[PDB]
Amino acid sequence: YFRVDMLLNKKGQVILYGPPGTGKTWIARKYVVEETNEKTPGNKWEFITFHQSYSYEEFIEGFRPRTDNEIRYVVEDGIFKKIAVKGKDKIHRLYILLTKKEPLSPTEYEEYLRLKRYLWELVGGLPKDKLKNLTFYLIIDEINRGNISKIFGELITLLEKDKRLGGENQLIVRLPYSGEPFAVPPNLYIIGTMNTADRSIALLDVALRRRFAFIEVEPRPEFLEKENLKKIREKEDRKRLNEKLNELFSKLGNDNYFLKTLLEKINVRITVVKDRDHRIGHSYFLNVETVEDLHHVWYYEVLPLLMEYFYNDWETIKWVLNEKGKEHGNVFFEKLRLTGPNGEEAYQLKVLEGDAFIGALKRII
Amino acid sequence: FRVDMLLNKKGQVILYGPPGTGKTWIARKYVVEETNEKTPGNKWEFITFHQSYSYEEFIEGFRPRTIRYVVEDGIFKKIALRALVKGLFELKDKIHRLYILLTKKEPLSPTEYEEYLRLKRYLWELVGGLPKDKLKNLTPKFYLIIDEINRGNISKIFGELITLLEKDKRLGGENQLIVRLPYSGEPFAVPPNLYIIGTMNTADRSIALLDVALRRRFAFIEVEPRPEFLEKENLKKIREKKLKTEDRKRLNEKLNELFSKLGNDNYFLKTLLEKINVRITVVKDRDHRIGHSYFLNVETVEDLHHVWYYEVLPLLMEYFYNDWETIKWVLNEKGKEHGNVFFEKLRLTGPNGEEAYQLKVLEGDAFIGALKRII
Amino acid sequence: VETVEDLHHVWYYEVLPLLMEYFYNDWETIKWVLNEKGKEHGNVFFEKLRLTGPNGEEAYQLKVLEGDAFIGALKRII
Amino acid sequence: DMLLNKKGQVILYGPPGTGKTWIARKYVVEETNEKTPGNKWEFITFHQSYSYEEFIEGFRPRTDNEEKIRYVVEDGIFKKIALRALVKGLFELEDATIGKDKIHRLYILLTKKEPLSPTEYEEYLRLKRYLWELVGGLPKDKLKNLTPKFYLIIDEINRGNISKIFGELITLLEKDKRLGGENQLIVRLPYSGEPFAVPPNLYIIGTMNTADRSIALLDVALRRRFAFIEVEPRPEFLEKENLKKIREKKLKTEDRKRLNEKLNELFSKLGNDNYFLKTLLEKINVRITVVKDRDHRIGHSYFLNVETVEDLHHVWYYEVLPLLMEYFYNDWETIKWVLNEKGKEHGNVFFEKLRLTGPNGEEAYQLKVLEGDAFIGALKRIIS
Amino acid sequence: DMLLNKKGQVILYGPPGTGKTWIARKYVVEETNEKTPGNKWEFITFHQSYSYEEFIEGFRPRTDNEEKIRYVVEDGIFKKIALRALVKGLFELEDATIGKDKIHRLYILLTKKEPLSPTEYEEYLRLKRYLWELVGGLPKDKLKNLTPKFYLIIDEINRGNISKIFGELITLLEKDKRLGGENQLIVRLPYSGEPFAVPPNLYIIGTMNTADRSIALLDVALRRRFAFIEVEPRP
Amino acid sequence: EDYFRVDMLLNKKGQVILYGPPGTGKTWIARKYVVEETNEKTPGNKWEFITFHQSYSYFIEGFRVEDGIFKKIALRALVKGLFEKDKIHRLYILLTKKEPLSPTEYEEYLRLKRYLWELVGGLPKDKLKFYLIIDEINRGNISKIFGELITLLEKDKRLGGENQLIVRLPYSGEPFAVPPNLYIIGTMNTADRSIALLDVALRRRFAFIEVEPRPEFLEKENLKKIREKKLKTEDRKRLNEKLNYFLKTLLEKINVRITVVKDRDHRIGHSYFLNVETVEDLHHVWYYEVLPLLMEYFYNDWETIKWVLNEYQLKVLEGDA
Ligand SMILES: Nc1nc2c(ncn2[C@@H]2O[C@H](COP(=O)(O)OP(=O)(O)OP(O)(O)=S)[C@@H](O)[C@H]2O)c(=O)[nH]1
Ligand SMILES: Nc1nc2c(ncn2[C@@H]2O[C@H](COP(=O)(O)OP(=O)(O)OP(O)(O)=S)[C@@H](O)[C@H]2O)c(=O)[nH]1
Ligand SMILES: Nc1nc2c(ncn2[C@@H]2O[C@H](COP(=O)(O)OP(=O)(O)OP(O)(O)=S)[C@@H](O)[C@H]2O)c(=O)[nH]1
Ligand SMILES: [Mg+2]
Ligand SMILES: [Mg+2]
Ligand SMILES: [Mg+2]
Repeated sequence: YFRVDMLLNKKGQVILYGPPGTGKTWIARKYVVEETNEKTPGNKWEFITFHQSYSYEEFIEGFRPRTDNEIRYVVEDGIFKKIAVKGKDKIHRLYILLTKKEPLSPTEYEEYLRLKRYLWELVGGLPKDKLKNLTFYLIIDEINRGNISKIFGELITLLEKDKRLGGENQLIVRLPYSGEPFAVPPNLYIIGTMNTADRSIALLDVALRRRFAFIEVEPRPEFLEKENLKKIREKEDRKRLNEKLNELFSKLGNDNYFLKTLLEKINVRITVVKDRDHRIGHSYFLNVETVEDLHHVWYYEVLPLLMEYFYNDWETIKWVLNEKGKEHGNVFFEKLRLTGPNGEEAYQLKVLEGDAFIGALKRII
Repeated sequence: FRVDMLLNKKGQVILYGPPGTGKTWIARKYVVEETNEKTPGNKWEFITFHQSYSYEEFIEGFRPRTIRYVVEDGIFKKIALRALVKGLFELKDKIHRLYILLTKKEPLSPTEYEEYLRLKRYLWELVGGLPKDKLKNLTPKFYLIIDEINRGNISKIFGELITLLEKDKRLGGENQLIVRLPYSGEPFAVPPNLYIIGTMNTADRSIALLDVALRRRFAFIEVEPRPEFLEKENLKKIREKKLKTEDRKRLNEKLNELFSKLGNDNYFLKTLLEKINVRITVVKDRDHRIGHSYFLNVETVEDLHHVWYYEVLPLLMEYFYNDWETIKWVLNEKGKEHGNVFFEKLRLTGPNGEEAYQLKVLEGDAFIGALKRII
Repeated sequence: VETVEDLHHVWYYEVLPLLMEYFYNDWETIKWVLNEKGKEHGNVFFEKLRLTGPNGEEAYQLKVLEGDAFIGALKRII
Repeated sequence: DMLLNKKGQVILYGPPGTGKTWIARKYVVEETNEKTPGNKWEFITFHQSYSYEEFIEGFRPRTDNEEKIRYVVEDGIFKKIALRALVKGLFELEDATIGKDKIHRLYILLTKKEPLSPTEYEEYLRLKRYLWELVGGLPKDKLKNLTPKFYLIIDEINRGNISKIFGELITLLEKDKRLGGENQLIVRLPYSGEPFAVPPNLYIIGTMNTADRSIALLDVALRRRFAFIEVEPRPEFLEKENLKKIREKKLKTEDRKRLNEKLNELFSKLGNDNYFLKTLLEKINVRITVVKDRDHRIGHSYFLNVETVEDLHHVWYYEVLPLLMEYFYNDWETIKWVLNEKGKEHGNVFFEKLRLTGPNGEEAYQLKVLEGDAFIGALKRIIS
Repeated sequence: DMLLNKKGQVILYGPPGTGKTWIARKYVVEETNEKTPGNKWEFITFHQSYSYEEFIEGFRPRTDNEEKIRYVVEDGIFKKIALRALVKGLFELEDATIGKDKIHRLYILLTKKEPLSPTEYEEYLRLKRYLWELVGGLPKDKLKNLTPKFYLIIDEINRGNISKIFGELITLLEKDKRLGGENQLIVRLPYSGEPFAVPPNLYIIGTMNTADRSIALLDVALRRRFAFIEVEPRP
Repeated sequence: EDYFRVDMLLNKKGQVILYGPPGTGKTWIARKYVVEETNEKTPGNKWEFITFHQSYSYFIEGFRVEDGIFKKIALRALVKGLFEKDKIHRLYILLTKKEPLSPTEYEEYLRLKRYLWELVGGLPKDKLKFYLIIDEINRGNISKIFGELITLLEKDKRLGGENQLIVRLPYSGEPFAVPPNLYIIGTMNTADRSIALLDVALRRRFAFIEVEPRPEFLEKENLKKIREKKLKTEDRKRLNEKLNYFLKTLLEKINVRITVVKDRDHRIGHSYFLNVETVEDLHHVWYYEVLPLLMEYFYNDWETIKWVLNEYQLKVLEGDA
């Protein structure tokens, strides 16, 4: 927890990077209750997932008139930047910001906007050190999936700790679309989740890495030791899963470290034949109760992902599975009975049930 | 059974494989009994992806009013809100007015535009306080079938569904999340009520599903070509169907006379498709095999001639375009030319040394003898 | 087509620009289609240029025909 | 002309110096009796920026004082041309006088309206008129083939994408697919939705370079619609009897005599050989044909403007010799051979060996200028 | 100079550092009596992103009552200069074309500054639409002897795709198929179909650099039109 | 060093090339030239670190903050010298606004180009500081960034010579003026041969005085003559606690190999030798920038690959014996 709680005020923000299967979305949804204690993410902690069709919606933008003929700048993320000083106007400002209904009361916008025009001089007439300290968190899931030079024009420079509210070298810039000039608070911190298996640098922006930190949180098989596994899933049915996972490993040969060493020996074979970002994460094995569901997640989730990885490359898939050239017997893929004119050799997918499926998983270790 | 377990455990199922296998058929067959309805519109919606879908027509986009523009909900947002408001019945006045606005297939009034826009303020305020042990069990079930899912830009279409479609991140899960949509500022989540089914073709690598993250959300079940169904006993059962009219029994002697002009080998079309598909797996990928649907409604020996010469031989001539030594190896006639063969070598020889064949329309008992020899 | 001029107009304006676009600057291949590969300086469609390239190149030229010399080039194809 | 009446359309192709565009324009002015574009005479030049929307039908944002004048499909140049012939040929039919003032007087004044006027009541009138034209556009197939002719010139057809700029026309421009043909076809258009067909009234003449193999007619099914008349470079034109014949017919201001004097001495200066220019071009052409493509041959248009010897010296050193250096860049020998000075490295040589060599051992040559009767001399050597 | 009166277009080839761009405008100023690139002596520098739409005609957004949805066809640099030369030349003419009310409106119009009025553009169209049928009915006798000569400089012509930037100018730039040649041609513009040709009093002077051979001019056909003069770096 | 030869040949060529390989003390001696005399320590104007990001619709184009963040220094390099008359002092009121401009008075903001059309032609040409350097120039395509830049910047084709040259741009014109005081060099280098001298015709605008990394920067009286610039908080003589031809037999023992068959302008920097102070940091000179940094560069070539040490499992030994 030491690298989790206060490795955030050093820089502006930080992105969680890793292959799929690593719960970066889950580990960003854990600090929302360990630091903000907001089980409902409506106030003081927001959650948006970026995608390739999001623009003029992380700032202020001219939207339609509130049920008229024909027209006002609607804000959608400055509402989380005007949300970070009371700890009557500002004291009630937060509800105007958290306006669940149409917040456009015939005059509610109006009260809100003027209150904004003062801020810029209420802080503009205020010194530095009183808000250098402050007693929020916005999560952008799949941050690489949106155009960072379109959702932010020239505004990701303003999230650094020096260019925020309470710094010596800190400024405010007039917002386009008739927005009072804006700046970012220092207590506003961004936790992002990124996928690196698609590309090692997916969002290839120079100003992204110079204002965000990166962490390569690895697939941890240590989370598959049966003892380790029960510590996740028990937090009337805390005991019904106990004999379920006990007889799971008992059919598996009473081995607690089975699914741990199955994953890491496969992932180290993928790391040789493919990139290191192509490792299989650990979430594919958390919802495993019986060997039937292990057989299901093997045959219907990770094997066609592996066949996608190596396509028509029977040798590579066989080697990663450790068939290692076995052409018959308990083999996931079995060589066909024909050989082509120029040396072509082919294999077919075989279904393995019973004890022949577990022992075929033993030869991959 | 493979489909109902995985659609309950993972929340999303993609059926993959070569064409001709029942991926689209088993999608309809699964939902016409779990809904007990043969027409979509209620508890059931069937769409089909292509490259002209968008996020704006799948979740929400700005559409003009016949008033400048308004945000209308896409097909997934209509059925996810329908699945949630149906599940909030048996778990009550205003949400009954909300369900009748979503099911209102006629267009909606401008007075009822902001009436519908006001009722989902109440619903998303409601589910933010209801505990995670009530929304997990909803007594109806909703199904959306996305046929040909790899023919559209899925990550652009599935805007916020990358985070939402996970089982524990649905409504009533251990990690239940509610995301604010960037259009209209409205909060949204997907219930555990709605189960999505996808169908895809593995033949086209151009449309291949290479997104690992999207792959984790769904469970992939492959419907393989099964030549076993082409056996006389099984093809008689596969043709014994909803057509239970006088032509039940009269179709079987047409099947009996057809195999009687094939040597009464009841495993002939099974061995024909099996020996062919294992040869396509060698010289090309496994995902270019012939599907069993090409040989289902064949009843006469002329009907097989229509299948063989007009569907699969022009398709095999496109796999191996101007590659005669490969296409005659699938038909086990590499060294055989100038005989009872599908392609006969032109007598002339190329100036620089080239040599090539011409397809011959083998008809009559000749046709069967060029098919047996493939076994 | 019904005249000998009409078949001369199909050959010299439609199919010979087609074959010279098929095998562009490939003279020994296109003369094999008319089986006149070793046959130069006659009633041929492509006559051999007397000039020869410095590093060994050889070129041809399209010859126009009319009358009884035309059909002998056609029976040469048969 | 014979191919134009039988195939319906002819693409003229060859090296650039041959007279392809000129023959096209001369033929059109003579047949139409119209020496100006418009009134049944159309000239266009295809380019990559050309589009199906521009040629046949596309949505055009036409802005007018009144709002919403835009957001209206605009028929393209070809469609306008097909219409303006169709219904002008519908202005005279034997005893099938259906309407006879609609097809003769509704939208000939609208389609050939030189003021591009979006008269919003009359624009709708255009549309109503077209639909009737189409139903009565099938009065009877037999009398369909009898109208007055119209013509369009597409220059540099290779430069544009014919497969895209021309769309449904690939099916239609075939002659029997036109109106009154043995297999008549009427097509449905995507944007406006109005039906469309080409008549035998409209003829299309195309111009094409084949020295550029990038813009080449690789569309083999598209070649079946057209007819290809290869105009080789006729060096026979550089002869004095023709050089005068093709250079004075239009102008009769007594400038013919001056040209006669100008070239009479010219030939006299050139060994009194009236074939000297012809030989230069022909020898050069055969030589170019061997070492490179035959379509990179020099055409006669470079040498038709020669009236004095000093005019021809500007043609060699500013048009012909810089063209040959682009054929063979740092390929000195091939240029040297085409001038029949293959190994010569001396005076009376266009390219001269540079003495130094690369550490890698490479060698180079230098172009040298030549002038006077002395320069006239090197030309004959290429012959030898 | 003599090559401009015969070929029409000259291209001053040479490597970088040669006096190619400088004498391109040194010869231009002394043959138009205009020190500044005003009516004549216009200057254009190509680049790799230069387009056909900027050169002849294209769709551009314009503000009519500050509404940006109005997209109207904008005439390019060449269209404007070619039109200006022709209109000034038509200033001297017989009775059919003697009346200069319309001619002066059009010429001043091209001569005008950047602003194009919502109410100015339509008058330009009326005059231009007239202008085609007037010169279409005018004989080819007076049209070859246009007195005021216009000139255009194209710098760095190797940078752009000249075969794409030149459109219909593959045809119209030859001297015998300008307005008043033996084979006079007039073409229809692509956007909305307006008639257009080049009068003989407009002359183009290019400037090429042979270092970038790969995207240097490769269209052999385009070469016949223009004349070529090598410029070696004479010290 | 080089601080006494450069200040005498500025009005001849305008821009001079003093080339060097990447990594060495080059990106500070560039910052040396702008801070020492004028001491302009403010951004936005005349003191901006500048390396382009190779993204260009690209003499000036690439529209939308309109065209470029620093696309108007060529006028301003003489405009402050051409201000000695509301016309004379209106340029500076808008350009000292670091804010986006309002649409309330847009027509008044772009109406000022009207008077100076023929005044700058009537301006005396000998009436004549600001520095904008291009970095990351040859990393991307230099032919894309070089439009009409090569002919305009030479010796006599400025305005201070006899050869007269104006500029031309579309979209409402706006021709500007050119001084010889302008400082736009651009880093000329060959760290990648794919783009290096792609425009081989570069003759009459530059020269080549090679700036090798100075080998005399390793002596005990010459190591940290340069290395004290950064110190501010009492660090001038903390390094007098551990000093009690030292390490010169490290550089020319390696950087004479860089020239023979090795590529010359892939040299290693001495900016990493900035603050060698303690006794623990004596591992980074033989095991970090000597042996592994020169190992995996030849094509499995032992001579290039095995030449790591001048002063399988990787062997371990510490440098005291
Ligand atoms: N308790 C716990 N559950 C985990 C952990 N990692 C994965 N999980 C399980 O799987 C999920 C992990 O988050 P996950 O969905 O894998 O991250 P993600 O960022 O969405 O993954 P992706 O979107 O980048 S493919 C959780 O919902 C939980 O069910 C972990 O470290 N702890
Ligand atoms: N009864 C029965 N019919 C089947 C079965 N598999 C396929 N069919 C029949 O095959 C035909 C086509 O099957 P279908 O599911 O539509 O292929 P597909 O999924 O579209 O394949 P594609 O999408 O890759 S082109 C239909 O007539 C269908 O009923 C099966 O298992 N049982
Ligand atoms: N009078 C006359 N002139 C001819 C003849 N052949 C060519 N010319 C002249 O040659 C020149 C070019 O001919 P033209 O037909 O315009 O070439 P083109 O097809 O346009 O050439 P391209 O470069 O675009 S591929 C013109 O001056 C033309 O008049 C001919 O037979 N008679
Ligand atoms: Mg995630
Ligand atoms: Mg299907
Ligand atoms: Mg032409």
